[PDB]
Amino acid sequence: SHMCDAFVGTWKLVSSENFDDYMKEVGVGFATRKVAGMAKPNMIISVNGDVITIKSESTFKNTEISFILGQEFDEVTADDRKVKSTITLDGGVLVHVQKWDGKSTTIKRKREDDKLVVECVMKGVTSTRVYERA
Ligand SMILES: Cc1noc(-c2ccc(Cl)cc2NC(=O)C2=C(C(=O)O)CCC2)n1
Repeated sequence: SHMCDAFVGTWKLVSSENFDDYMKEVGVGFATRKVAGMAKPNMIISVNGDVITIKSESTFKNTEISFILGQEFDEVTADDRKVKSTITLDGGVLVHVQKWDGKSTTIKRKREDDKLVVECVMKGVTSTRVYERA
């Protein structure tokens, strides 16, 4: 019933690359980076009508956002930034832009084979986090 269907489900982190550097660029402090980098979240994605919900559950923090595509919302990130976020679908990729303090970071989620690939960019730095079905 919608192309956003290939994201729905329960996903578990299986690989991370460059995440510490991404977090440094975002401005996350040492202790949060270390504990955050250890986390192995599950990502739970659901759809109800026009509302998409993404939950991240881990030993560090449980976070949840709900949103409508293209409609800005205020978000508290896991590292406690208060950001203005918009999430859109662009050619089959979920594109999440977070703005705060004159900065911006973009998080892209895409289906590739049986994985959900998360690419996180802050200025020159890209982190790639790969999830598989739980
Ligand atoms: C920045 C930043 N500072 O702390 C954190 C973070 C902290 C804890 C936990 Cl448990 C996960 C985190 N972040 C993630 O997992 C992220 C992605 C993911 O969903 O893979 C996409 C980008 C961030 N992110």
